[PDB]
Amino acid sequence: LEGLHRAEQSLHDLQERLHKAQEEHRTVEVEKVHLEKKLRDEINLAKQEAQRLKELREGTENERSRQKYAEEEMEQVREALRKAEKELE
Amino acid sequence: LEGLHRAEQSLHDLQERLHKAQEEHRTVEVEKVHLEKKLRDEINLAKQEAQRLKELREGTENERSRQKYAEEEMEQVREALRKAEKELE
Repeated sequence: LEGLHRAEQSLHDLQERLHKAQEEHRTVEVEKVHLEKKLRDEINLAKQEAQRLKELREGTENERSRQKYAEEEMEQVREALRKAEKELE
Repeated sequence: LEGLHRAEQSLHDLQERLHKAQEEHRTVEVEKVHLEKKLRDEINLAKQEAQRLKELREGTENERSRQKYAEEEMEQVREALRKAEKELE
């Protein structure tokens, strides 16, 4: 009698705990799962975008420099072509 | 790069947690689920046994009182046959 009543309170107890944990692994443990994805996707998106930025900055740099060198040659062309024409008064 | 490395720990830390929960869920929540059931079983088994003990002690008690009223009646017979026979001596 006395022995029972007591243990019962520990059952209706235990039973609510297991039900809160069943409330958590479906409300709490889901905000954390949605979030983990958001975070992981944002991070990977950024890592990949910095690899773009970088690779792009590099590409136009090459192009600039190629164009510069072509221009320094067109300078030489200009001067020498003018010396030719001039010499033929 | 600075602000990334930072949140990367954040994503690693949140990832460890989310892995515990899916393990405690599947090994500790499930251990408390066994125990709730056995506690519930034992509690119920004891209630039915108490009722069954009550039902039987009661049965015994009329099977006993009915048969004590009989022994008294048979006693009266014993005495009435005694006097009848005695008076035809």
